[PDB]
Amino acid sequence: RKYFVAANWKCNGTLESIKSLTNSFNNLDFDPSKLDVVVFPVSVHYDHTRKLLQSKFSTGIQNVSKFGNGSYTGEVSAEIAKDLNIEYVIIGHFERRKYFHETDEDVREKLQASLKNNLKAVVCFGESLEQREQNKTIEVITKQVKAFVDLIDNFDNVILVYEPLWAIGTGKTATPEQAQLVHKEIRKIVKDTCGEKQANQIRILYGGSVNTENCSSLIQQEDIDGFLVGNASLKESFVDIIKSAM
Amino acid sequence: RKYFVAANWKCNGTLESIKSLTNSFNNLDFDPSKLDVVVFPVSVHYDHTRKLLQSKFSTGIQNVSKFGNGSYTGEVSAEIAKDLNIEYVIIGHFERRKYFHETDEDVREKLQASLKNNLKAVVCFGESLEQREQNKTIEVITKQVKAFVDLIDNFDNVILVYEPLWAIGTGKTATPEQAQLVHKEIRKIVKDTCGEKQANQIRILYGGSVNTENCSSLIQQEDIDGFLVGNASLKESFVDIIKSAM
Repeated sequence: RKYFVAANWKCNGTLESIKSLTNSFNNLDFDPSKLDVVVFPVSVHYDHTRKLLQSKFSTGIQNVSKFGNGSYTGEVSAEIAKDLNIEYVIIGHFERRKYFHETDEDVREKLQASLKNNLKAVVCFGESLEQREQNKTIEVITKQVKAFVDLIDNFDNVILVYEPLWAIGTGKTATPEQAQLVHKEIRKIVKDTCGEKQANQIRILYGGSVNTENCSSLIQQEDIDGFLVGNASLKESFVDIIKSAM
Repeated sequence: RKYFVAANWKCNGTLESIKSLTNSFNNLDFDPSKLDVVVFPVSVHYDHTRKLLQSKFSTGIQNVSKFGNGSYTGEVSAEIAKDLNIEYVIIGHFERRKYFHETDEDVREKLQASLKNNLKAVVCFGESLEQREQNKTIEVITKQVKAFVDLIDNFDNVILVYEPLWAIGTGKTATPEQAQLVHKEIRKIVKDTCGEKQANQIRILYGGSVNTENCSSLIQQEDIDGFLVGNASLKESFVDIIKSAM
């Protein structure tokens, strides 16, 4: 299966910084038919970003509505994204589950809406420290995946992402090996619920803290197909993280 | 006080529909130094819309974050809007209060962030059918306005909007006199908390169902200084609604 490296800029950037950053990314020589590289800018920065980034890179938005077009002030629907030729959408990021109040039900409705409009989706999930310390990681992940897994029609169009919440901000570090065990378990749930062929083609990205020093060890694990990068994707050195997967 | 007519497109539009619409809007000749006309397109359409509309039209976005730049996937901060020269932001729309659990506290935080970054704000509030039937209209409104009016101001930069939630899809209808009775009460609250000179300069818009048939009767009322139009703003005839305020 193809490796997938994504840059989640979150709520950051100005017109100038974005200009300089995309200028550095464009200096990288790679083949877009082998590797998938996607940049996710702030909604109001989309046109500016698409224009500056060469065609080798794909682009997407950080959130999509669970409703369609209509009376929902502040929302961007799947149909609007499709008309704009937007290719990817992030769904279920922990910051949205935490700060805003998105549930597994919201996740499934957003996925259903994206697929219904022929959009590609990157869906996030993961367990917290409290759930981990009491040995419930697998029970939590099974519940989270089971919420939307039956909607997946084309296993090349939905990318899964495991966010180790127990490590994020807690002052703890998730080793590649610890990550690999979870990814292995996730692939097994997809196999048992959907099928072997289906489990073999779907990408499962890391999603924890990735930098230039640990990217190689992570990508080497057999069930880790790439990453959704945060803070490091706002730096010019992000090119070295891409290089680790080619 | 200068009249203020705003078009809230909500979650609607395509690249092509926006092109046709902005074309018809551009036929209208008005003097922006006498009348404020603002359009609020979906975030990913903002650039496309701003370039299509002539400078006499102002533009803005339908929601801003209460947080700043950082790890808030999916959000747009006041600082980012400022860098883009976005002039207005909508805050507190009932759809966001209903479907996205936004509270009075959130409204206060977002207004503070916007004024801090030199953005003009359009703040919405209103009572429901149940609150109205229990004769709680004045008490509810008083509390909602007091949540943010709190010495955070320059009275030309903040526009208040009254949304009669009790008439939005309830089968009930608000008459221009019923709308005027509430606007009068709202202006009094600004008078009791900020002063008469301040109360007399601030705009208060009507955010109920506005169409070509009732616009003139509504704008004629003493304390109604304009509107925040919904579905009617997505039609060519919207210009006739702008003319009623000339």
